[PDB]
Amino acid sequence: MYGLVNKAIQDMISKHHGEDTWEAIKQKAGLEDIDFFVGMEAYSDDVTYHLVGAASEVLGKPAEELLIAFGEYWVTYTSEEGYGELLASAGDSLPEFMENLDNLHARVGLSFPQLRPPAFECQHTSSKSMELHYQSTRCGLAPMVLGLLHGLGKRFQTKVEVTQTAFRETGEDHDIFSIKYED
Ligand code: HEM
Ligand code: NA
Repeated sequence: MYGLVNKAIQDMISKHHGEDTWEAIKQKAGLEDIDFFVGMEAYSDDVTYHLVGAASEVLGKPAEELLIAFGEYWVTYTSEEGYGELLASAGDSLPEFMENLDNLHARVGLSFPQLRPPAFECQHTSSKSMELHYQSTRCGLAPMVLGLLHGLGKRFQTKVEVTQTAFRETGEDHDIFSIKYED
């Protein structure tokens, strides 16, 4: 993934746990040779997976729990590190934002030519609920989607309840989430 993602991981870990913990995690991930991440440069996805696994080991937390935390963090991180207007352009409610997500990633994709973005499709079931179909070239990031939705909830001052109904890992075509939202 692009360096931006790995910077945000470092920033979250450093902020919550301090630089020493960050360095420990970086070392264990086998990434000691990397002085700093370059935001607009493409990295092997392995770099990201190794960081997550190392953080799980070091922090004594399941990787999936860390991914949820990271997903929430990304919503704030992007808004503060150069993508605030882009986020604002994607709308001012949860359902519109999720409708705009592929188009938001297409706009990101202009600047990041090699982007492999997720694909999100909404099926609105009522004015307070929807099914979200998440499709990806990558394994294991459904929990991040969970954190992202909660971050979007805080963003739009909207209560959200998210339940995964289909799992790409457990022999299903793709991840599907049931979302209830009020506001
Ligand atoms: C302006 C805000 C955002 C920017 C700049 C951004 C950019 C990116 C970038 C660079 C990646 C890595 C993909 C790659 O390197 O190939 C990524 C991945 C991802 N993004 Fe976004 N993103 C933004 C907002 C969001 C939001 C609000 C969501 C909420 C669902 C989201 C969902 C995801 C997911 C689930 C991935 C994992 C990659 C995958 O599933 O294959 N992003 N994004
Ligand atoms: Na989709």
